[PDB]
Amino acid sequence: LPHGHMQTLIFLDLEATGLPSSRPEVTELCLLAVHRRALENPPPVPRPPRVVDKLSLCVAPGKACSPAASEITGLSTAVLAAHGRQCFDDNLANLLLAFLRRQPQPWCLVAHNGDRYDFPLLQAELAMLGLTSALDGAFCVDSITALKALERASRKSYSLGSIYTRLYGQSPPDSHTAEGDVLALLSICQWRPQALLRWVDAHARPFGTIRPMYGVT
Amino acid sequence: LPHGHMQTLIFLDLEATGLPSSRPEVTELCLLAVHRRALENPPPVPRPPRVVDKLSLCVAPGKACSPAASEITGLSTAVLAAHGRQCFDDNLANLLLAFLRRQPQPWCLVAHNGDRYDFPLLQAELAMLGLTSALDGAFCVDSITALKALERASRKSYSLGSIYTRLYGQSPPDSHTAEGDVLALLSICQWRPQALLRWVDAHARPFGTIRPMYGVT
Repeated sequence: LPHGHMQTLIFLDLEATGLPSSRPEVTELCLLAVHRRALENPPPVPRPPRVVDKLSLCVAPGKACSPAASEITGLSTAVLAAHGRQCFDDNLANLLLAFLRRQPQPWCLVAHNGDRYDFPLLQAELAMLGLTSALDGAFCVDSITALKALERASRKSYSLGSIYTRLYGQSPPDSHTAEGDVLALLSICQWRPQALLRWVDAHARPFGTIRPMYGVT
Repeated sequence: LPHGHMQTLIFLDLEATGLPSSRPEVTELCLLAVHRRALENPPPVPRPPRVVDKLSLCVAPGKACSPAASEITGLSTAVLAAHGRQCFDDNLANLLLAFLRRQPQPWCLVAHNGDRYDFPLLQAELAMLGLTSALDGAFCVDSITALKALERASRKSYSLGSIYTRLYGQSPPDSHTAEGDVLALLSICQWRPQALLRWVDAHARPFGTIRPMYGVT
């Protein structure tokens, strides 16, 4: 194991104003911290663990949401401003780090398509604030890569809804809201928990090696 | 209005090791921040607003949970320790304040039986850390007093489950978990949202006037 056994899996999802090439900005985020103990034990959807830490926040972006983004997430810059949401700032970064500091280390962020979207976007927002190494103590894995390895070890789509529906026979409840996507990802990761933990431990990647989607590197 | 219109209602619930006379310690907490805009519009349960901030955390108490507490909340000091939960510390207090700083002011904490339990207990945990004025910028109301005034304005129990069942014809889903109790309280406060906001604005009480359940005053 490159960095030992991960103690806490922090399932993560970011919603934003658009796609990577549009220089997107976070509109919503959810972090759900689950200790390794909770993952050490047609079918029914597994129940979430009793002991979990959860953080869900809406963020006012510095730009307009694309029509597709508002259609998908139900959020817009006007709606976020009507609720007095604040931009991505130092206080938000301090909040995220304080949330992670509640969790036993090593931390491992888990996000669906995180290597291409969630992780670079989070690094980009931190880079704009000059907090380039704020979350360097954490590790991260992409659950798309994880679930591909698990299912193939025993063509399919490996989107969040495709895997969820393929395993449990129904679509996840609250699709394309940060918390709903995190809870659906947790349910899928509870399918084969021990096999997931083995894969996460072997593929845990330092968050500092994640290049930001934009901004200084 | 004593302190103007409240901008953000932060629904709050604390779970602990026991009753006030036992010097209880927090085992779980949930904060759900809802801007006033979201409350400005047999019956079905109202849907929660799209734009909400949520924080749910489990806390390792410095003592054992009473059998009744573990029976009710599903938590115990051993279970919390098995998941590596940390005690109520400076980092947790910084986290709570950073969460509130995401919300437009004035802040108004809302808790069922908060005047007798949730508010004094939170003040007690902060007082043990010497952070006696950490949340002094916030206001607070007890939703038991609020819902009594609303229903009487048009003998009943005014417990969370009694009001919820009386209004919506069923019991709340996740009873006696911090997040479940907060979501049930939100649904009840959405019954007559405009009347609730009028009552909250007139009865908003500075959190600094809340005496701690124990510790230095």
